[PDB]
Amino acid sequence: GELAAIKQELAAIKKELAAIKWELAAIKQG
Amino acid sequence: GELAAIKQELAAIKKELAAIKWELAAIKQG
Amino acid sequence: GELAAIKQELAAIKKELAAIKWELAAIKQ
Amino acid sequence: GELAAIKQELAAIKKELAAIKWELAAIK
Repeated sequence: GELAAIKQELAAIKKELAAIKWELAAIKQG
Repeated sequence: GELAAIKQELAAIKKELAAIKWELAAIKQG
Repeated sequence: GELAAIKQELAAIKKELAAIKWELAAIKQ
Repeated sequence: GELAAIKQELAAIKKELAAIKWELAAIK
């Protein structure tokens, strides 16, 4: 319920973190 | 105490991250 | 558990976000 | 054991943020 929504936010946070890592890798590269 | 509070905190953290991500994408373009 | 422990992690996360905010301002600076 | 699991997920997110913060500071 609320627990399932928490898991959805946790997963969405991980997606943003990965996005950030990929932006940083591009920045370092160029 | 409540799972809804944690959920809300996580949603706010996810938005923060999204903003960081966008800011970094902008840096990547310079 | 626990609730108290979850609160501390959240607080720690928020502070790292603030440090990141700091670094981003400096890069723009 | 959901609370403990959430706590652990948060700790890992915390550590990733610190690593991102260190990388950021290294930019240029």
